[PDB]
Amino acid sequence: QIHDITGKDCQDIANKGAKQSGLYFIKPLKANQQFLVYCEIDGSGNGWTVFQKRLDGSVDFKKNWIQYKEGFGHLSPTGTTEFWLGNEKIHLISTQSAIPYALRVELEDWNGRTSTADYAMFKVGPEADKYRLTYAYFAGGDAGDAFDGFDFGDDPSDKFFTSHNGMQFSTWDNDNDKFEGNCAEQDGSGWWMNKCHAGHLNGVYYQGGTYSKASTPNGYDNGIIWATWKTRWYSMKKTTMKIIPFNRL
Ligand SMILES: [Ca+2]
Repeated sequence: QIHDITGKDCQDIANKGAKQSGLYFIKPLKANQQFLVYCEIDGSGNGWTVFQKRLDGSVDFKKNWIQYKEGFGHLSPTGTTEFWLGNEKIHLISTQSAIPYALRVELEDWNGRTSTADYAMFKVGPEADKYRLTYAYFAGGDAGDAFDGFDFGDDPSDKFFTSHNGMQFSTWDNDNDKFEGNCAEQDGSGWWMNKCHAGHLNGVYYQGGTYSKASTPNGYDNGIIWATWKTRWYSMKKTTMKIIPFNRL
């Protein structure tokens, strides 16, 4: 169920001997209390700390500010459950000791195809700054750089409106996006919204992947999308968001 070795993150845990993916307790520099996390440990001593997992539609991601801050969903020793670790926890881990962390987004098709996109020096700011997302540069991966924005063809400024670097976090009850409307409320989720998104992993779980403007009453493209890999009308089967010290790349 829960393992004995502890550390500041899952890589520290892997450095002390652990070799099994599962549940562990970690306690980041500024964390006043230790908390449970799911570590993904491979055969090379890499220990990834997982903060988001989607895989079957068992959890509703339309949650409020406090819920996204504190975390929701279920942690499993087998890693077969959906959850959002919580913004406060993501902030403590990603910023401890100025350690440079890499973010890996892992996506899976309804056809079995898996792809990734890595971001170097990933950080999530404090609540005072609405848990802002920042990264140095896109490090590569076959899923493409959706965080850089995308020209959907709706408006000439599409790319400027869909990039995510520097965006604050938004929920339906705490709008901090760059839109006249409320992106989080119209989509029904919590995310680093601009106006509104090119990459959005906290969307509605559409069975089968393919969906359309007809699926929803207003025709919003509110699924689990990553524009640089699949069409905005294609919703992912599984997603994983995880972090590890940059030197482990
Ligand atoms: Ca707004």
